[PDB]
Amino acid sequence: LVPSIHSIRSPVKICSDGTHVAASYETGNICIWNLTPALPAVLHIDDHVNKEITGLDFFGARHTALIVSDRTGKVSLYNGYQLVYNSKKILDVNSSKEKLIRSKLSPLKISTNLLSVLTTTHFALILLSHVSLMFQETVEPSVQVNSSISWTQNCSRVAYSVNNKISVISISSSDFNVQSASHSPEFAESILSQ
Repeated sequence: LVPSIHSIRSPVKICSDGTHVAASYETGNICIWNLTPALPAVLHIDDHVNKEITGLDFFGARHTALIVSDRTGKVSLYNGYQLVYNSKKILDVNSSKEKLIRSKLSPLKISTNLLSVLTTTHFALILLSHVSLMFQETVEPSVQVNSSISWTQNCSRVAYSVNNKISVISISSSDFNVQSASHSPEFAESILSQ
């Protein structure tokens, strides 16, 4: 993934269908390759360039739509119109001492659209599948970066560990209802990372 081709000078920074490859350029750019000749480029994205890139991942079967997370753009809506991905901002949460740490494709009947926003002042999750909020818990405002968040493959619970602290909230997949939550005790050492 790069025959008159050359390696990409940009350093490396969730297509469930397995038909494309996404490369995260270190300059806030994203490259798409059609997935021993290299895979030809399919698209280039520079919206996240000159800005923080919290995370990104393909929208499952909706390969045309691309989910991209930024500490400034925050909630958006991207659709693939060889479909060019055009995105319109939905809501920005860069202010009020809130910054998006990371976000990618959710766990994978209810469509997978519950997206979590890891904000330092208060973490939350908006359950888009009108669009509502899955939950909102006031996180420690010290950050406002040993923070990470993931969702179980069963889509029944999602954990999040920040510094020497952790908390797991269990939410139903098909019903899209938060079953319960529990904040784990503070660890003796900072959590570097399932």
